[PDB]
Amino acid sequence: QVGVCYGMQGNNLPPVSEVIALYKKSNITRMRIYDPNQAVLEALRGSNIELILGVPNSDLQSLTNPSNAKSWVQKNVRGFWSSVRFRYIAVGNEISPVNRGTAWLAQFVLPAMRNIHDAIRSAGLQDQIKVSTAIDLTLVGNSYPPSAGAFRDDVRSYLNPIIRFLSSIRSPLLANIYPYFTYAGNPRDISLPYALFTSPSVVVWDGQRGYKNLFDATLDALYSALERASGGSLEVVVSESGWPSAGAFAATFDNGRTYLSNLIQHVKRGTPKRPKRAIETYLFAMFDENKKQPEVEKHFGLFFPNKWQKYNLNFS
Ligand SMILES: *[C@@H]1O[C@H](CO)[C@@H](O)[C@H](O[C@@H]2O[C@@H](C)[C@@H](O)[C@@H](O)[C@@H]2O)[C@H]1NC(C)=O
Repeated sequence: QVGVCYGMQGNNLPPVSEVIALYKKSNITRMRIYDPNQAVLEALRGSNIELILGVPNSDLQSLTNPSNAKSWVQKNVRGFWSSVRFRYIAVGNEISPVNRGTAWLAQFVLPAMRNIHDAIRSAGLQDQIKVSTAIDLTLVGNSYPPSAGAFRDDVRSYLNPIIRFLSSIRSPLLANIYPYFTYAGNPRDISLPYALFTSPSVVVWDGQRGYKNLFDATLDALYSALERASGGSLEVVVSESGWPSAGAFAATFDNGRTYLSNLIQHVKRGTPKRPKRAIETYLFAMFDENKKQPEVEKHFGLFFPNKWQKYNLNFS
């Protein structure tokens, strides 16, 4: 089953308690949060909703201290494990050692991951709670054709031991993946149906592999890059994917409804490189978030604030 990201950065959202109810009501069995919000954590008790618990980028430095990590795991994980189904801990989100926004944080990521995993393991929860980190694909330097997928050379020192770490504890890699932003940036070379899963014929030939949609192309490029960096047995969890209903080029209700309905159907199976297994996917995001910048970042909601679905999606 597909999951949905619960961002809370709006001034008009239902109270936490109602959002959980609305998850249960809609039969959404997986949730991703971006910080260990106590109210949300308390509201998920007995919910049977599988959780991605996020470590905020702002707390990464602090958690490179083992004792600090131990207490974080105690307060935000062990304090709720009776009643909250932790599935992954996302230590950091979209960190890159070469992007201006997060470069000064790259140092902190693996140590935080190690301390958190150690604490989790000390509590004996390591076969239940998988420690990982959530990337964006700015780290992928080349992705066309997908078989040529490779990480940017200037991030290998960062990525290599993290890949290695994930292998030793059998964690997946978490990836935020948005065919929308790719398309919006280059509508000249990328066709809308390709981005929307509506292409009847193959669009890209990669030897014996036919790519019908941008998502498959993009994911498989990631897999190829992992393979070149000795992470060829890692599973990828798609930890965000969404299409905005307004606010910018190609951000439309119709595009939105198509992408998300087709995505939900697509991920029951895999990609041309890994065709069998379902792709675990977290849709971004539950509600529009009117406090975010820029404009387009206010329209990824699946639901209006009156709790009515934009698109009438079946999550079962
Ligand atoms: C919520 O989603 C899951 C899939 O992730 C469905 O299996 C649920 O259906 C219920 O559980 C299955 C095992 C079967 O018993 C079916 O009869 C149930 O409806 C789904 N829940 C609902 C209420 O649709």
